[PDB]
Amino acid sequence: GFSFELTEQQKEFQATARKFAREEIIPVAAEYDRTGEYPVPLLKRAWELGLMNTHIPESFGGLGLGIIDSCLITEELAYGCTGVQTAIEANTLGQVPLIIGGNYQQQKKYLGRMTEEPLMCAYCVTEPGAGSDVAGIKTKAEKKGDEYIINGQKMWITNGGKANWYFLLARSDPDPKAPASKAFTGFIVEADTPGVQIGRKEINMGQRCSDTRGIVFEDVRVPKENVLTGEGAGFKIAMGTFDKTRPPVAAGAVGLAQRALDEATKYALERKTFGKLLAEHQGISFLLADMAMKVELARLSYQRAAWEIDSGRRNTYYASIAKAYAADIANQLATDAVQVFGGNGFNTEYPVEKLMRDAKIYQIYEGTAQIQRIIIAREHIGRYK
Amino acid sequence: GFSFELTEQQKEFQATARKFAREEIIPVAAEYDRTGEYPVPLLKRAWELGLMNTHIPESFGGLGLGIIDSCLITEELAYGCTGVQTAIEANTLGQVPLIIGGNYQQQKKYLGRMTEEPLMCAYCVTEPGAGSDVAGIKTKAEKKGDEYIINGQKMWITNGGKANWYFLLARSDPDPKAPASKAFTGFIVEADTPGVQIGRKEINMGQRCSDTRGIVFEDVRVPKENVLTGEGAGFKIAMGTFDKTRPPVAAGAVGLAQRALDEATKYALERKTFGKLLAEHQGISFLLADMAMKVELARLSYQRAAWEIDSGRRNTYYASIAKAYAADIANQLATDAVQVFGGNGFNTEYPVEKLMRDAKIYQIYEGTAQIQRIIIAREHIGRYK
Amino acid sequence: GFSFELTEQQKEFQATARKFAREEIIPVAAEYDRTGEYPVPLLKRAWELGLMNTHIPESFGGLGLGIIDSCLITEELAYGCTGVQTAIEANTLGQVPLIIGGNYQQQKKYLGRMTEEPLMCAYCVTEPGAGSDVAGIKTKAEKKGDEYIINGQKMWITNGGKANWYFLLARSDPDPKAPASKAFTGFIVEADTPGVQIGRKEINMGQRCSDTRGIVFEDVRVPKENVLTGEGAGFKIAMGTFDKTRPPVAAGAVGLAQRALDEATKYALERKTFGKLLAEHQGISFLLADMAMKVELARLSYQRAAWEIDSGRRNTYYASIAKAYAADIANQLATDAVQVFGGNGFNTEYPVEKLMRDAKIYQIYEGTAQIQRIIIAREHIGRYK
Amino acid sequence: GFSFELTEQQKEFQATARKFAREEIIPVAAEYDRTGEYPVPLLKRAWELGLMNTHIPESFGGLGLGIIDSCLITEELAYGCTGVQTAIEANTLGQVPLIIGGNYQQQKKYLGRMTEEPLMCAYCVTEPGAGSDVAGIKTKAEKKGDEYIINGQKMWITNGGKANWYFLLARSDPDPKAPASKAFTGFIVEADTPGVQIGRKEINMGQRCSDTRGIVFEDVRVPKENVLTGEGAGFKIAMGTFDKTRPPVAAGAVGLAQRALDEATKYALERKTFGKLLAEHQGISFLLADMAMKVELARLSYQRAAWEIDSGRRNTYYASIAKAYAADIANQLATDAVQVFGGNGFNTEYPVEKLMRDAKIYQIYEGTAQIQRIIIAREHIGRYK
Ligand SMILES: Cc1cc2nc3c(=O)[nH]c(=O)nc-3n(C[C@H](O)[C@H](O)[C@H](O)COP(=O)(O)OP(=O)(O)OC[C@H]3O[C@@H](n4cnc5c(N)ncnc54)[C@H](O)[C@@H]3O)c2cc1C
Ligand SMILES: Cc1cc2nc3c(=O)[nH]c(=O)nc-3n(C[C@H](O)[C@H](O)[C@H](O)COP(=O)(O)OP(=O)(O)OC[C@H]3O[C@@H](n4cnc5c(N)ncnc54)[C@H](O)[C@@H]3O)c2cc1C
Ligand SMILES: Cc1cc2nc3c(=O)[nH]c(=O)nc-3n(C[C@H](O)[C@H](O)[C@H](O)COP(=O)(O)OP(=O)(O)OC[C@H]3O[C@@H](n4cnc5c(N)ncnc54)[C@H](O)[C@@H]3O)c2cc1C
Ligand SMILES: Cc1cc2nc3c(=O)[nH]c(=O)nc-3n(C[C@H](O)[C@H](O)[C@H](O)COP(=O)(O)OP(=O)(O)OC[C@H]3O[C@@H](n4cnc5c(N)ncnc54)[C@H](O)[C@@H]3O)c2cc1C
Repeated sequence: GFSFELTEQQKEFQATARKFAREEIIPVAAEYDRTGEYPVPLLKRAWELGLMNTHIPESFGGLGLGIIDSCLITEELAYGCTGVQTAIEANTLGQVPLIIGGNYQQQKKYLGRMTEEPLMCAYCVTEPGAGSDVAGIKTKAEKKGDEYIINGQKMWITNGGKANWYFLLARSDPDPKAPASKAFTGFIVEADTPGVQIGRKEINMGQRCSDTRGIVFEDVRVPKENVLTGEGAGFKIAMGTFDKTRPPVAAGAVGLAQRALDEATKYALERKTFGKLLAEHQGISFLLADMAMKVELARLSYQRAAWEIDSGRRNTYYASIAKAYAADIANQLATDAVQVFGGNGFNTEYPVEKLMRDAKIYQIYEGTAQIQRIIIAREHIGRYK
Repeated sequence: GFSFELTEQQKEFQATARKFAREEIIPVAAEYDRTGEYPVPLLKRAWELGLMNTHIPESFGGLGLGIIDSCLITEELAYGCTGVQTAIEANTLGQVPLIIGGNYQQQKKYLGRMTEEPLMCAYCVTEPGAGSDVAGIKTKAEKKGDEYIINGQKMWITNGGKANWYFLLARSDPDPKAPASKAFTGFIVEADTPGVQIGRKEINMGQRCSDTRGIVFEDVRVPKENVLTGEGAGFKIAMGTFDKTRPPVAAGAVGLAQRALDEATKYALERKTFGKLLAEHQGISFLLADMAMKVELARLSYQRAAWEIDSGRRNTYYASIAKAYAADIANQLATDAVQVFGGNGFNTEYPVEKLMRDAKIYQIYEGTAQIQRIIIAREHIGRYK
Repeated sequence: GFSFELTEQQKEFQATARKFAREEIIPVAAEYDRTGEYPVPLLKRAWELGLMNTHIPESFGGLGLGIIDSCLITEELAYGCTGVQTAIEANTLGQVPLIIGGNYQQQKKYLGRMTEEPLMCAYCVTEPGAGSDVAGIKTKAEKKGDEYIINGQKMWITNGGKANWYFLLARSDPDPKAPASKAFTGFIVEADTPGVQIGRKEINMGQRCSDTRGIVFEDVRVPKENVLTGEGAGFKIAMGTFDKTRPPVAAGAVGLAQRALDEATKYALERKTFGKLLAEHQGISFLLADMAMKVELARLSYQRAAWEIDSGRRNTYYASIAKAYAADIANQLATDAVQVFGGNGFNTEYPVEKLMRDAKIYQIYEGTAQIQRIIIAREHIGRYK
Repeated sequence: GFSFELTEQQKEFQATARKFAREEIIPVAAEYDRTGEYPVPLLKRAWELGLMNTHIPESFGGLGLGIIDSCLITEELAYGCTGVQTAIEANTLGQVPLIIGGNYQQQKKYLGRMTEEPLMCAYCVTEPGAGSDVAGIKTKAEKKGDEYIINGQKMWITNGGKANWYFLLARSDPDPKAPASKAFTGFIVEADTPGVQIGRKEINMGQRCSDTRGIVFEDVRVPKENVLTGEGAGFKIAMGTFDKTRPPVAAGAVGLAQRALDEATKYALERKTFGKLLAEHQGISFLLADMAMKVELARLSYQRAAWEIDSGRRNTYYASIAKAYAADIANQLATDAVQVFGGNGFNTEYPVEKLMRDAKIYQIYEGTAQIQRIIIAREHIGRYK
């Protein structure tokens, strides 16, 4: 039957993650937002505490944690700073592909190292000309003997300048009329390969401590052994990846939303206007309630999507609903949080305007709001067949 | 660990409720909505199938089902018609108080005869002058020997003119300065008692086959033996009743919402405009997506609240979220379904306009939309103490 | 410069319309909703008072009022009952086409008679297979000498069974690849022409006193002299019509919205809960304010669209915005009105649930909500060219 | 009669403001937002072009423009940058009080020198302890001979560290039981007066080039000659100021919204995904439509409010609607513009993220979003009496 009870092991990860977020992230998060330095020390910690690369199988020195587990950890982390957290998350983004489409040699090689040093990796799909339209990418992969020559340009790559290796999706079928299901190939590319031209750190509105970059690939030679499953299987790998990664990204949005709520509640229970506490103005108490409603709903949705994949079933439909819902109410709570703070809310000396800046990517990265509806509509309708 | 998996026992109640709802209710729901006629045959049948009085403990010949089961069943019945379903629901509204505040003697007699015949019962609290403000009821109860004398009027009573007996909440402490927590008493009043004047059948916008009435109590004598826990324990019984009742009303709502979604989808996959199916217009596909999203979110909310109470914990916070959210989306979906149908949707020969009329009570009865935010806010703030 | 001041003449129409609506419609509107009788006596009055066929030029015994004028009158009428008002409005719907695409003989003939007796007319575009997609209609118009044989079926025709004559749009170019701009013809069809098979009165959710019917056309012979501008000019006539008619339909939605507000305010300033007036609960006062905000915005929008066409310029963009906005907030106010009324709001003895039933067609008829966005998007984008 | 036509004089101010805004502001607004630097050159230029201090009566060398003109101009400037524009706006905030409650002597000296040089002024009311609750300010004024002694602190003062003089609202009646209507006094305080301690430049989320500061008054001596109408007429002057000030702040909002709409449209007509322009995806076309709708609605609202005050009537109701609606849509549009841009939108090298940061104050400053509903509700109910 139904059960919304965490396991003992889960409660302990959660506690560990919560302590780290509230005692180590939070007190330093504000400064990193202002400076935009890579939160190296935070990451070195996360790793040591085992709150990084959680999906890596035990056979490669990993913890081999499930999707439910990661979601649980994520939410706690995100609560502190999604700038920091997204960096951690990007590691999982590049790992999953290898986990579901790599061989022992590949995994042992590239996943193994992650388990030894606090190294970082990244996930290169997006190009200047195509983000949402994956089948629209043009990074070319040309076979030349026992090597593949990669020529293309990637954009908005998280951990782009700090990564040891990249998952890279490239078009390997020059036939313009080739199906998406056969036109692409997934590769593992070591960042120190000649032809790899890492661009400047991009300056964005939010999650400013995160490393986001543009990377150019000029005659990058990749050993055939670096092909994940085989030529043409890149699209399958990419899609399969989302089932596992989408629920955790939703969780991160919930942690943000939860942060916003906590802060707004604290303040509403302190500040006075017209002789009453903010929380005593029915207008405000109603706002807070609607805020609370949404957090709980969003949390439920990722849980549902996570349990599903952990149960070994395609969770596309549920996963897409969570990401979509979590992303929208992270944005609504952020702006409502700034609102209860009044004048102080718009000021850089309070923790909420940052929340408002951060939350916005959730509606864009890893499947925009619109794309999510496309997917839900397809999965929904598909059921009437 | 998390689980969203139904038991094998749950799977068959669900199948029983689903077969009855779509093979018996559906085919006649429209004719009942038009006439307003009490659906005795369906109720009769519902009783035989064991889809009524579902919470009655086994000792009293009941099934002794939990809140989760109720919700499961409820949602299927609701799918068919909320007009019919609320009749069923009313019975449970009347029973819970007894089950949580009645002695063995009271339960055996009053719960026991529900199990023997297809009887109905009602819950009498609301008055012409007070609905939301429960602490504002005025139907007085005066202790006269080994009996109580009831004087008052009750309005908007489901199964009002069809009940064998009523749970009746009356003010037993004439001091207007008496704490709500001590001023009321719960009673089991038999409908045939001299002095009960059953009003006319009220004509409402929706749920038209449901019997809703005003009732007047003129020097109604009730044996002190019919007092639930004792004099002054009225409020506690009423408030405690919602913990178990809230989830199931929420399920009815996402039942009527599931109906809305289904119909809308079916039509969208049939109707053509501008040379394409409705579903093929991104504007519609997006609508359907949002609709889908909401149903799923609502479902999860009343599960979360149901599990909680079944776990033997006060679920007020969760139950409020669920009732509030499900009621809202039920209303948005019903209007969007009519929308997808265009001109046919506004027509009485199609199944969605009825849905639109029906869905509105969810935002009113069993704690209005506003009232819910009060509860939520109150419960949420509590957590910051 | 700017001016939001009515003229003396306008103030007087407005007063006349307001008195009629509040003193004659209102007190009888409830009964007509229940019975669904055609409000003949109300219409005979409207005519006599000159609140009907206001756009008919003076040369044909009309008042030759502008679009601003009609909007002003409409809003007042609608306030009383949109069931009644829509009947009046349907007259204008069938007249405009003749006004912008007919000749003297035609006008003098068909408009003239309207000015003599309290006759009714209608507007037949919609078919079972096409409403939104005007270019998708299939009512065929075949030239045979000095006559045209009409074979087709129309649906949802307002005044359908009470009309003296119909504006009828038919496809006159059998070439399936003919442009919409040349494939259709507009005709004037006397209702008593053999082949005209008027269907049953349709039963809809709202505006139930309105006559809505299905009409079949079997070998209906129409004199060539009944062609409005000429063969192929039907599409131009249809489109041109909207510029003039859309603002008045928006106005009618505002009158409904305004009615809802008035009623909700009255009640909120009467009813007490928790020791305070409903209007004293910040939660409610905020609801009412948002309600008021929307009415004023919607009123502004139709005014803008009306002034534009009266100024002799295509007002498509503004007109489409008004209809769209007015329609949505008529629906929001209706449901919010039922909400403040609580339990009584869902009851047939109060004036708001009807408002909720009526308001729904505004999002469907005369350009659905979605179609409106299509038009706005086209007109908006067009400006970036 | 209605008119939405600008005068020939209005057309040229509009052209002047439009040329300056998009040829001078736009090209440098981004660099000012990054640095936070006060845009003296633009202000200087704005003064020369006569787009500043626009309400100053001609007698004092001003233009003597109405509220409508202000709005017209405001909206164009705002389009360019609200950071720059609020600096301009602040001046007017400081001037109005003087213009409606000052004697000839006061006006000549203080308004007069604004016309001679490019000076700035500020409006000081808000305090660290009270912003929304004006009747809760505590900066005291003690009459000491033919002078007043000011003691208090003011927070969030636009042009705080750049003002020649301030309008300052202080409590002149120590009785805490004194009616708000009689407890305050308005003052013109020169910035160079011994005792004024100008705080640091506050760092906010948006409008970063705008000078916002906290100010402390320590035994500041103000000649009784600097008292506006008299002791106790403070509240009346402040409240009366919003009637004229509300509309223009609303215009700034629909200025920043117009910018959002333009950019979004431009990109949608350039970017391709799934083989089509963004604008060609009904999901986007619909978004743009809604965006368009809102800008137009907001525009009409502050026109309606502007006309009203120019007509010599209290516009509180209308001005509140406008400020409230425009502030909201400004926020929705800014987020939707970032949305249309995808990943580029979140990037600092594109013009919309800034818009998103900027737009938020509209829901806070000059009567929060909540405060506005209070005013509206109060004004609306008044009409039912
Ligand atoms: C901070 C940041 C970090 C990122 N990190 C990574 C990373 O680590 N790895 C990586 O590969 N990528 C990353 N991304 C990129 C991300 O995957 C894309 O930004 C996102 O998928 C959107 O694609 P786009 O930016 O090309 O927008 P576009 O695809 O150009 O879309 C523009 C807008 O149109 C909408 N749209 C597009 N097509 C349709 C359609 N058919 N119907 C309706 N609406 C449509 C979109 O929803 C969007 O709002 C990152 C982006 C950002 C901003
Ligand atoms: C950039 C900037 C520039 C400014 N410029 C000026 C200036 O030039 N001159 C000046 O005098 N002021 C200025 N202000 C201040 C501004 O007017 C106030 O911030 C605004 O009035 C809100 O007050 P507050 O900050 O005290 O928030 P609070 O009043 O503390 O309100 C906090 C929150 O509670 C809500 N709230 C408060 N009371 C109620 C209630 N009764 N019912 C319901 N909700 C309620 C508010 O809506 C808000 O959401 C500026 C502020 C900013 C940020
Ligand atoms: C009470 C009533 C009175 C009426 N009176 C008249 C009258 O007097 N004369 C007359 O000619 N007609 C009349 N109509 C009909 C009216 O014009 C149509 O009902 C309306 O245009 C909708 O068309 P439809 O009903 O065919 O719905 P459909 O066109 O089938 O559309 C179904 C749904 O899909 C949406 N949709 C369709 N195409 C698209 C698209 N390309 N993109 C996105 N969404 C889309 C629509 O918005 C709608 O919600 C009346 C209708 C009603 C209900
Ligand atoms: C079809 C139907 C069946 C019903 N069945 C039963 C039944 O079986 N047993 C039973 O006991 N009752 C029953 N009820 C009554 C129902 O529970 C009440 O209608 C509901 O509690 C609302 O109360 P009210 O009608 O008195 O509205 P009111 O309490 O008068 O409220 C009016 C409006 O003001 C709002 N409001 C009230 N107080 C506040 C506040 N403090 N702050 C903000 N907003 C506020 C409400 O949300 C509502 O919008 C039924 C009602 C209906 C319509």
